[PDB]
Amino acid sequence: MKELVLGVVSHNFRPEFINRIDEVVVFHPLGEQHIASIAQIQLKRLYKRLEERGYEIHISDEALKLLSENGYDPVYGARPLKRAIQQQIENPLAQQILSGELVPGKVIRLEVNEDRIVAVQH
Amino acid sequence: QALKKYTIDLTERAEQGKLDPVIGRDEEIRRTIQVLQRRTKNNPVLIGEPGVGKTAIVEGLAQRIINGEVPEGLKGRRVLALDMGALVAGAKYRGEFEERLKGVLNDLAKQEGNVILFIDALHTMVGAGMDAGNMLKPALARGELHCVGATTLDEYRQYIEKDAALERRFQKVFVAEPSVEDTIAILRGLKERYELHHHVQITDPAIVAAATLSHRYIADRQLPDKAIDLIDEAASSIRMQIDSKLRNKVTDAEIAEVLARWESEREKLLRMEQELHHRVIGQNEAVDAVSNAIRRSRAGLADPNRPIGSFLFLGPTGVGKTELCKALANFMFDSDEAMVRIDMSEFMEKHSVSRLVGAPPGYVGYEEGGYLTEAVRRRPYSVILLDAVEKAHPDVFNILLQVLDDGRLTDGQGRTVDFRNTVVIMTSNLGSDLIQERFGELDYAHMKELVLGVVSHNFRPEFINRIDEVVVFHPLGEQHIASIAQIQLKRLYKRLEERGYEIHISDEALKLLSENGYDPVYGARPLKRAIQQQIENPLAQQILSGELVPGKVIRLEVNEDRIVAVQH
Amino acid sequence: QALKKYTIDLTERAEQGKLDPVIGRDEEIRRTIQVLQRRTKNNPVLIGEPGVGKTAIVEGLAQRIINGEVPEGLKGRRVLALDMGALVAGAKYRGEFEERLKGVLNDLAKQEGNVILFIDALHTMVGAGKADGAMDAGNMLKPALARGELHCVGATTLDEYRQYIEKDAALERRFQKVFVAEPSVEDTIAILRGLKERYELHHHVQITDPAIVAAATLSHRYIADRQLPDKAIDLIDEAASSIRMQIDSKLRNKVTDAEIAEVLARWTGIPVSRMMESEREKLLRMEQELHHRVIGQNEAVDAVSNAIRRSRAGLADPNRPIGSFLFLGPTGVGKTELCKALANFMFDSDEAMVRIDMSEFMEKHSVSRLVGAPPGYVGYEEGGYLTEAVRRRPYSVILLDAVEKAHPDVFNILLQVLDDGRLTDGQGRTVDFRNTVVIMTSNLGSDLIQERFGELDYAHMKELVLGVVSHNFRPEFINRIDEVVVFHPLGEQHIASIAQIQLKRLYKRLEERGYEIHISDEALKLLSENGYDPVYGARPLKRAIQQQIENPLAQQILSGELVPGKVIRLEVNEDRIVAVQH
Amino acid sequence: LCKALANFMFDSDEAMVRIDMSEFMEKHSVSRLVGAPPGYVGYEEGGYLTEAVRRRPYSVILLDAVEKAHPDVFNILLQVLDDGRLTDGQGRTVDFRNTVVIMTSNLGSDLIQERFGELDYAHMKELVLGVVSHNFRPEFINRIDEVVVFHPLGEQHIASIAQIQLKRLYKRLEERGYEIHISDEALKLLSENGYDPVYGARPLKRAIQQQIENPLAQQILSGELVPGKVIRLEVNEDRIVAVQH
Amino acid sequence: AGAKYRGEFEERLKGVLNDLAKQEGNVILFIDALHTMVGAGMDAGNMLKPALARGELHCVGATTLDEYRQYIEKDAALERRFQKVFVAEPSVEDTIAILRGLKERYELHHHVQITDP
Ligand SMILES: Nc1ncnc2c1ncn2[C@@H]1O[C@H](COP(=O)(O)OP(=O)(O)OP(O)(O)=S)[C@@H](O)[C@H]1O
Ligand SMILES: Nc1ncnc2c1ncn2[C@@H]1O[C@H](COP(=O)(O)OP(=O)(O)OP(O)(O)=S)[C@@H](O)[C@H]1O
Ligand SMILES: Nc1ncnc2c1ncn2[C@@H]1O[C@H](COP(=O)(O)OP(=O)(O)O)[C@@H](O)[C@H]1O
Repeated sequence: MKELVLGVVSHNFRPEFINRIDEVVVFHPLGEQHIASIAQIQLKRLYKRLEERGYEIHISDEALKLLSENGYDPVYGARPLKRAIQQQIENPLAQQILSGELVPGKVIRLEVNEDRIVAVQH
Repeated sequence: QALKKYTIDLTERAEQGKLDPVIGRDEEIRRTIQVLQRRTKNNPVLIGEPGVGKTAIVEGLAQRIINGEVPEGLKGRRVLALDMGALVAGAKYRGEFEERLKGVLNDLAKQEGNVILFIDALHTMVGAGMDAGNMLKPALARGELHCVGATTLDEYRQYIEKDAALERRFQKVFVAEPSVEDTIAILRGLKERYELHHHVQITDPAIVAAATLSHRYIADRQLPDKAIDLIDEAASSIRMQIDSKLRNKVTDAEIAEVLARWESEREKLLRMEQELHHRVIGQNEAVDAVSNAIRRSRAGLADPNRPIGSFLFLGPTGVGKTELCKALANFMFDSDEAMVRIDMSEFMEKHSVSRLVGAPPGYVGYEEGGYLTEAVRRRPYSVILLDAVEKAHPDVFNILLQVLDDGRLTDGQGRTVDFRNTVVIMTSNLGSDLIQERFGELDYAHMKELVLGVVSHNFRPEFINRIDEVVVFHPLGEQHIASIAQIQLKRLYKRLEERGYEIHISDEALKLLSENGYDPVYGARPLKRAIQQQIENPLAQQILSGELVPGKVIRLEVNEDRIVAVQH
Repeated sequence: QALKKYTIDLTERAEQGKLDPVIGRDEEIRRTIQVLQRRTKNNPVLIGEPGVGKTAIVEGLAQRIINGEVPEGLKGRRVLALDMGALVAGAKYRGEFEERLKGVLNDLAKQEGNVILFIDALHTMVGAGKADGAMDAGNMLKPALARGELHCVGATTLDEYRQYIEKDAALERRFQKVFVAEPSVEDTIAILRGLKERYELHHHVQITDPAIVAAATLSHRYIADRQLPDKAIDLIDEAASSIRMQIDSKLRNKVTDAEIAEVLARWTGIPVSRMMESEREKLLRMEQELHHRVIGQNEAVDAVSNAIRRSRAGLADPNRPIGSFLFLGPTGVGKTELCKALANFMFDSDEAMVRIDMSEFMEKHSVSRLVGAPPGYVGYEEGGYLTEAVRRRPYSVILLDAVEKAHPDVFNILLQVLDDGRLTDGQGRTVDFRNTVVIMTSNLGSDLIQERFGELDYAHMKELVLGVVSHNFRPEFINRIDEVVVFHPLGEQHIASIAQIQLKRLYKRLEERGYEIHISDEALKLLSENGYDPVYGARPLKRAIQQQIENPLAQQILSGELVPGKVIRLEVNEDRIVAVQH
Repeated sequence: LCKALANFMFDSDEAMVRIDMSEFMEKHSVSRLVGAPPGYVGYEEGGYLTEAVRRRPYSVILLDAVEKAHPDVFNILLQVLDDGRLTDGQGRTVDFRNTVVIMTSNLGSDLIQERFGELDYAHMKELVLGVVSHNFRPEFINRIDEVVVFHPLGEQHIASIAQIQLKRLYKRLEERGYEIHISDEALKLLSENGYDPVYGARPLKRAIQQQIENPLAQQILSGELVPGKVIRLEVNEDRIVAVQH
Repeated sequence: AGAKYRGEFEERLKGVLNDLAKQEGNVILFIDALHTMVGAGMDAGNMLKPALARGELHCVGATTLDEYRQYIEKDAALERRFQKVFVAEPSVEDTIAILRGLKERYELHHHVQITDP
């Protein structure tokens, strides 16, 4: 693969220009568990943003599997997962918070529907 | 006077005789007399590269005036010279160029036209912010101006041939660079002045040696400027050698010292087989063929409209084919950097030709230019490298026939790209297994003839007609490629000794390194990358942990299947 | 006063008579007077292309004022050549230029309608006082212009008019356009007959009046740089200085038309020079000199000899080029050799010419490579290669080789070329091809020529190959050809003579190397046996000479075998050719 | 005919706007007739055409070899023949309502050499106008006022052309100084040596060129002829030579 | 600093140049920033240019290659009195030797000591 893409860049560029590269390196699509780990990272920064808002959030691992099965295809990149997170978490959450409903202090548990994600206040 | 502000009298010092006894360039002085003795348009201009003695032309005209060697209309004149570099650099705001300019014009109107002015850099007069074409162009047509212009043809047609009204007054006088023998004649006219200055003598064989070597090796400044510079600085060096704490005659040895610092040509051409085996092992017959072709090109019997040598290369790639081209460029002209690697694998169409030679105007790759010819224009003494020439479109071979016939090639942009100073290397691998499988005990010549017949059935016969010699590039054995791996280990140890580490090796480790990436099908660079990736990566892993110390003996001892580094 | 500081009285100079006699220009001076006697916008501007005599119109008007040959309203006036450099120069302070210009304008109002103002370089008056927040001269003159109370006279080039005045319409309508055309030949001869007295008083020499009419005639025909009368005046002046230095340095005392031709040939090198007996015996030995390099192929030598003689003999078709040719023959019969022979005859060099091989142009759009690219596109500011290569040195030879390779519609360009010698590059200026020779080569009926050059006349062979050419080209294009010639395969005697020529240039280059070398005629016979075929001609002789001479001889020179001064006979081996050292 | 128009109208042969479409073989060169649009390379130079009609409006536009161009260049001339206003790259209009627009082509000259006989002028104009309708669009050809048809030149016209070219030859040679006569039979040799009804008048001219000027330039450059002599173009059995009397 | 007239600073410059002509080659001068003498504000560079082109100047210049290339080489008489005498950057070891030349200077000023490692 490195040899063939090196031939491709040789079709693109000067030949001895790309000899001066430190190394022709390859980035690639990624596997299943990497998606779940980086989704946990994005959930962590979401927790940080809403803790700076003043809100504290618990998640279901079922909801993590819902995210990992909804915002998934290696064929494009990461940001389908990012806007899947964005939509399916924040949009009901922005519906609930600007409603003036969520009192701080109560745990924002990311419960699930059959497909969607619900935040409750018990 | 305002003449005591920006003008220089040369009839002053020439009446004193205190200028250069200018010898040569008589015809340019004659045409200056032709323009200056007209009734109108009496402002000649001198055209040439800077440093051709145009100031000396004006001063020699002044000396002919003082000597009375001029006709009776040039007499009583005063040679003047105006600055074009202070009328603008002093000019802060509106009208300080023009104020000084009109002051000069009126104070020369007091002089009543008995004054000849010099002006260099006529291009500077056009653009200074309007400025002076609109104020000298009347005096250019009034005839009361007696200017002497001096610039170069390229700035002349870039700036000055725009406005034809400025063009119609000045009269072009081409002052080219003088020859080596004209330089000899001028310096023999000026050896007396040097030897009366430093109270020494001058070797005239060292003069002609300085002229020849200054013409050959250095092209920064030109004749006669560089010869004056080298003679005066070498005379200064000899003067310091005399007055340090012994010869008065400056020798050509000091000329060569100031030449290289501030001769190995002919026998290096004669010993070119040893030169090719200075860095490349194996391919002895190919070395002999290349060296004989180089010497025959330097023999001076072939066509002066044809290049150094026409070549086609065959055999297994990567074994040192490119390395041969690198060492050939090194001991041919300079170094390992005058070469252009070109894959003919890409070019298979008509717009392939439009890429490689040059686009027609109005199209996609035009001032991006041709892939070959622009790189030739940048490096006029190089070696042209081609790769997989069998993968070319057939009309590219018409361009190749133009190369091997005329030694020149009009690009898409429309100019001349000379080829009589490079080496056409074209590499292929059509008769690969004919040489690889029959490497054993078959000669160089009949294998060459056999694969020559094969490629004759492959390529065009008129194409390979122009080829001087096709070397074989027989597959090197394990000992030659092992020795090349040893040389790579030597330069590796050289760079690590630049880093500063005493490093040894096991011979079994050397055998395993030689047997990492040995392959007759691909080339030597698999062995290179194999040894590279095996050694280099765990090395720095051991280093930056804080294990290795500069000065410790590092034997590359073997593991069972690996190589371990020790610190002893 | 302020008029003394910044204006120059031309009428006082013509009162001293220190200005040039101006003859002609009657409708131009009359319309200038008609504009100068008006009520609003009195101001004529001499739009004329650079160097047709525009300053001299106003100078002749000043002389007609001094002589009193004007209407009564202009008798006693003063023409003041206004200076712009006198006004810009002293003012880096704010308002100091406007101070000067307003003081000048108040003086011109004070002069009660008696001063005619002349402003040379009106385009210098446009960008005059352009300091940061400053009026130019336009914003200050512009009141007094269109109240009629200033009698300005402009004098500008037409290209300066477009950029510097038509960009500013306000000052552009304040004047009155006076087109001042370049004069025709006969009136320019009349003007030069007027100006003979000045140059006779200057250089103390005389001028042939046939040399004057020849200078005007050849200047209008051949020089395309400058414009009349400027180029002819410069011819006469430079000839006068040349005659003055021929007398004064080390013969004659006048300026003949041969001196005009020598000036023109020194300036470019179009061979207008009269047939001196060296040149004329050279030209009568045309075919003899062409067979000093090209053996055989007599008929094209005859045709091109005829064409160049008709060119040099003053029988040139003054619109078509010198010779519009077409070469036809099989591969390797020295067509390019004949073209290099013409270049060597004409210019003492083979590659003092332009060869453009049309095998490079197998696509259509390389038309734009040789004629240029339009405004807007990429290579606009460079020109076409062919047009520029002519535009430097118009007297040259334009060679097109391998004409069957290109697309058929490249040859509308050469329709223009062989109709008038005119070609219009991408910037849009004409390039005169009236001093060019166009040679086109192909290998169309090479099978037919190799088949039927025997047992056939030259004429019906030319007929049949012309039929083949009409199968190839357009009927428009082949009408433009002066003559189509037919080549033929050579006999072995021609190739032996070519081998003799190669031995001559070889011995020349080896005397340059410094070796006295001879050859056995048996070796010449072996070389004639080697590089011979009727199908390909002498390119097999080229490669045979190449290999069997350049490899062993240069190999033995570098072997230290060949000592200079030794007689070196190139004798034969059993199958090869051996050098000896005797 | 167009240069004769220039000679009548301006007392001058080569004073006309000759923009030959034989360079304009692409849709590109519309730019080089109406200048580059703003921001591009030769913007401040304008069109070649609209500048040189803004200088002198009363002139002749000449478009020789008009069919060679890419067929959608003529839309410029849709404007020129509808109103005679053209808009170059600098936005301004150059008013062509005094210009004399002339176009010359040979779109059916095989058919015109084939059938100018045995058909009248009207049906020939009809059929060649059908051919031009196959080569142009109805937009363009509806603008042209008169589309004439030209026929080739028979022997009388060839004799007249030979006389005019020998007039300009003698007119050149008068400044060379050699008043030369001719045999009246030599005119018949030129007619019989210049006659081919498929190429018109130029083979006549180059036959005149060869069969007169090559002995003439041969004998003048021979060091043989002195000015003022009565010189005649007497014939040989096949040649025509110059004699000195 | 001691001049405030257009014709007193220039008077000083003229008098010093006449004294340089008077000393008859014994004085070998140095002036750094020759481009600054070109543009100081008749500017002083063009005032000393007669002392260039009269065979009297024994001065030395000092600048960057940019000002020598632009403000000097592009001038004519200012070119043909000089060379491209290039000041090199020294070595690290030469720098350490020069530091040893002036270690004691800084130590005696600041009352401290400097270690050679
Ligand atoms: N025929 C000659 N006799 C004596 N000295 C000569 C002759 N030709 C050139 N020189 C010297 O060659 C040197 C060339 O310097 P310049 O006159 O400055 O060259 P240039 O042609 O004027 O170009 P630039 O732009 O001024 S460097 C001077 O020192 C001249 O004195
Ligand atoms: N009718 C004429 N009679 C006499 N001399 C003439 C005549 N027309 C032009 N000349 C001369 O032609 C030369 C050039 O004409 P000028 O007017 O000086 O040039 P110009 O008109 O200023 O052109 P530009 O704009 O400066 S490029 C002068 O020497 C005039 O004397
Ligand atoms: N009559 C001749 N005189 C001199 N050289 C000739 C002649 N005929 C052929 N040659 C040689 O043969 C080659 C033919 O050149 P060229 O005219 O380019 O061939 P082509 O006929 O294919 O155009 C030349 O390079 C020349 O060396």
